[PDB]
Amino acid sequence: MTSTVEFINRWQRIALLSQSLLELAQRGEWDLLLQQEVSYLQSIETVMEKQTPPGITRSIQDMVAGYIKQTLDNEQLLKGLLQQRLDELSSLIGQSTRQKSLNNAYGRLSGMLLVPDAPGAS
Repeated sequence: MTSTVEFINRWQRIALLSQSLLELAQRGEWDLLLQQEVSYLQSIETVMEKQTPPGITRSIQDMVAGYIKQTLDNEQLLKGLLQQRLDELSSLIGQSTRQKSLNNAYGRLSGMLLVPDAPGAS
């Protein structure tokens, strides 16, 4: 499950960075957001465009989805503070990539197991 550890480490990368950027933004350390900007955009797109691993458990599903939900809400408070727009900093695809991609991805993980077919929720 080395690819699954790497996958959880993908969503740890986004979760941890967005948490940092939340706290720092509230502290007025906007410079640190602008220095982490390209690092964060790099991270989030590397994660989205990287394939789902086979060896997932129920535990892994809830921790990954827990980190998706976490980074969505932290960075959403950021999005609202900055300009209210779902995409900010510099750009991903020029439009709200994050909302469409990570919320659909949440639904796919919750429905089948992160494949573009079955969306689900409890």
